[PDB]
Amino acid sequence: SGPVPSRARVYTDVNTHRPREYWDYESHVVEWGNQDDYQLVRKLGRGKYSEVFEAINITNNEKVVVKILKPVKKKKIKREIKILENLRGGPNIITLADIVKDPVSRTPALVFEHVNNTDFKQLYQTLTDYDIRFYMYEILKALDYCHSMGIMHRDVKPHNVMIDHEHRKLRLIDWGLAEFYHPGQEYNVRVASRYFKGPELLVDYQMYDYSLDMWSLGCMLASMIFRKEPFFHGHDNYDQLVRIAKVLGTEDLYDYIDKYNIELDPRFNDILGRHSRKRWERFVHSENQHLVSPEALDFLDKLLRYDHQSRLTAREAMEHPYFYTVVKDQA
Ligand SMILES: COc1ccc(OC(C)C)cc1Nc1cncc(-c2ccc(C(=O)O)cc2)n1
Repeated sequence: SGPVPSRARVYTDVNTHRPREYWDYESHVVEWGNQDDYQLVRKLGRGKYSEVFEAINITNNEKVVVKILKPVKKKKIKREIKILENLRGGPNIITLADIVKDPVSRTPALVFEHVNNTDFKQLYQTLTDYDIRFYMYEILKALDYCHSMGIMHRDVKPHNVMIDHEHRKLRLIDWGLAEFYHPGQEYNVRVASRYFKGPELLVDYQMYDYSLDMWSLGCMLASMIFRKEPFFHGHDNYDQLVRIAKVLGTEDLYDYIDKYNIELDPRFNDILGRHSRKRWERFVHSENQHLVSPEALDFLDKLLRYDHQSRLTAREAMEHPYFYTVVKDQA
């Protein structure tokens, strides 16, 4: 009767110690700027719930990015906005500069700093061992910050990392699925891209936490060092867990579901089976070898765990030997 509760190991009570206004985003009143300050230059991209454009702020002639929202519940808009305001000035977090509405179509639009983002296809082929370490460290700065500020991103994946390679500059974007961590709270598991979903989402364990982001970071790392995009290539949410089980093995999977008393979907009985835990060498080849080191594999192994309580925290990850070269060079 019932699954076993879980609390974050770190930053557990951080929102509790804050004024209510910090996390109680439904009570946030939105401060609207002037839509006539911005002229759209060109469309940059389309999304599930948004279209993005380059624009000009005509008052200062600064380049800017405008995310025009497709219709979504005002609660979810206030969440993204609140989270972005709370995180403003944090390391490698995209800056929200303004918020406007078309006066006619009443469609809201978020205005962001511009990053001169480099071709993601072109970039993720040209990356040295050192680059991966450097940018991974940069992402962890953002994740430790937002986690320490009581926020889970819940959509960490390469499309949500903007890199200006020229200036060695990284920004974590798209805070539209982000949520405030409160101990006890049961969250929606229908979040994140399939290939980056953590086991807790896949087995429908709802009392998850910041450590979700650390799984998805692990998925990113794996694809970058092994030059295999995506690393876990499931055909759907069920086969996604199987693709994970064929690598981390089923023994730790069933220990996980046992520890938390998770009612496993019966559909899984058929497809999951029995699989051994593989070693990482099975993914090392001559093409990717220059990216792979003992340090990288040790690090990766400690992100990619079924049990969310057992994964590295962002701060622990930043202290790992994989990053010694990077930490020395920063000071
Ligand atoms: C050449 O620059 C681009 C080409 C395509 C593109 O596609 C988007 C749909 C990701 C974005 C950009 N550039 C930029 C530059 N600075 C910021 C952003 C940005 C994009 C999205 C978000 C968000 O979803 O919160 C926040 C910021 N985006």
